[PDB]
Amino acid sequence: IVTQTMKGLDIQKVAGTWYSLAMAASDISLLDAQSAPLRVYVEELKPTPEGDLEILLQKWENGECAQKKIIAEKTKIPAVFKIDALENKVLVLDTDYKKYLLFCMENSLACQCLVRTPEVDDEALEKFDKALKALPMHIRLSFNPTQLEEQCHI
Amino acid sequence: IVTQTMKGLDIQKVAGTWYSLAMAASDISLLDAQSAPLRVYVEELKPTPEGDLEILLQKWENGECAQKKIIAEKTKIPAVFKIDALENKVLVLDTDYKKYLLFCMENSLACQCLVRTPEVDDEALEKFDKALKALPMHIRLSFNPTQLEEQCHI
Ligand SMILES: CCCCCCCCCCO
Ligand SMILES: CCCCCCCCCCO
Repeated sequence: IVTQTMKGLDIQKVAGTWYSLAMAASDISLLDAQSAPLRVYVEELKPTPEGDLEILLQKWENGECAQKKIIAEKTKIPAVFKIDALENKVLVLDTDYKKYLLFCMENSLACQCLVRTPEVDDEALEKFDKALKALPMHIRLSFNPTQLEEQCHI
Repeated sequence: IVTQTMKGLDIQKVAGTWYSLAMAASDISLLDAQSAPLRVYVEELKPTPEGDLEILLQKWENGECAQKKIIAEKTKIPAVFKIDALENKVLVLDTDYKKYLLFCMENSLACQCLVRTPEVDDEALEKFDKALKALPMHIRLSFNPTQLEEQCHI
């Protein structure tokens, strides 16, 4: 579905701290509750030497804000990674490395606007909303700076 | 794919202790390593009053044997349940409640032979192998009684 990838992506430069400022999904039930399957809060990106992408995130599971480690394996396309499951692609749509990164995960579909700091970046949200115009989204969430500094954005 | 369901299933009677004696899958990578996506060890079945099925299992994630709680929501078919994800069906193929329960999960496909006790039940494995003859499986695992009494069947 997603036909926006970052040309010339350098995966090593996305390493470090990120905040899930905004999230959108094709299906309300993917994001509606704290325990919703794609309500995931990114903490850190850890690209490996071989160019895989380790993801540290937080996810509400069985009443607690749990820490999870995901590995997204590189493909022939620098901006596309695969997670192992009962087959889920991560696409990097756009990043400036310093401030924002837009990504989508698709099997049904969820996208996030990541930012380096706990601040509302109007420029990153404009770019996120433009990228979503092309996509069939039915739920969109954004978080305030107080929530961004809390586990699972409470 | 799976066209074997238990007629007349009483979900309340599957409550309590189970052991993942054998596992099979359509794809080697679904079961090959300890961290493989469908290498899940059932601990307990907890049907709810409303006829949902809570599952307690163990799964190897990031170097540890972790405890997980899954909820499989009932459908119009008593032997079929749905898990919420980026859409996975659990089918109960066959059970005698007292000794064995055969189930499959499908989106790609994994089936298990569950038994009430840490013993190799030749009758339950015969029934499991018969149920699999109809299915496109490419990996099959079974565990010994020592492994069945260990976390993640170490
Ligand atoms: C830009 C890289 C961030 C990807 C996060 C993918 C989260 C995986 C979803 C687990 O259900
Ligand atoms: C017979 C009921 C046992 C169903 C177990 C389903 C396990 C869910 C798989 C999570 O990845």
